[PDB]
Amino acid sequence: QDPLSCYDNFGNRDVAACARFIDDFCDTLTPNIYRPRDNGQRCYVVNGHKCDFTVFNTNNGGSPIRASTPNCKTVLRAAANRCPTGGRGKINPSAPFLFAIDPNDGDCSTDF
Amino acid sequence: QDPLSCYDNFGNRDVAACARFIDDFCDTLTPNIYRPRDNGQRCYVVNGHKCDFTVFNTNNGGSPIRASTPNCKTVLRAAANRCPTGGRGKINPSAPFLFAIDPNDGDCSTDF
Repeated sequence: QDPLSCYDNFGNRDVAACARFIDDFCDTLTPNIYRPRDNGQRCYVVNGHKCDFTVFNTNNGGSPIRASTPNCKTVLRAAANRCPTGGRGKINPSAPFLFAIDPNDGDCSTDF
Repeated sequence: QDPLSCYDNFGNRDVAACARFIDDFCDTLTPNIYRPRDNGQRCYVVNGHKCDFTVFNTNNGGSPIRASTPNCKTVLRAAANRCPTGGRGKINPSAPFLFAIDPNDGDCSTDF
């Protein structure tokens, strides 16, 4: 977990309710192959709000690649333990994938 | 493909550039088990815009379930063929999953 950055302190929702979904998100979305600058996401409903998870290939070019399941868990657990309103990061500075865990208002039915 | 509804969103791009991702999206995200009211999404870069795909469990309750891979493809191909700016639908009005294909401006790095 380096870099590891927290979202700001203005959010209304706590990340602790989202930690329960880290394993499911990492297990299901990391085996996919992602093109450079593409992402995969999942949305989970909890406590009248939602938890938005992202895996993002930060590479600008090169081959489409799959992500690391254990690295996803290490990063997102660190974010959940260190960032009360959620956060994002990579396993190490050179790693291609960024992972994010984001508690948000709303639900998983909107914007499509 | 009923309902099958085209988007009206101002400035949407042409869905034709996004059709290439239908099989990848459906193959990768439909086998996951989704709780009622949860979703999975992918964002794909193309032609300086992006393509936002969604699979959404419309059920309010009941056991968490995976989605149909062929139905995902049938619905999204119908959207790509009938809706120049993309759209959304289900295989039939009672089916649990809604699938969407949304060609629109931006990139896959926003909001996380």
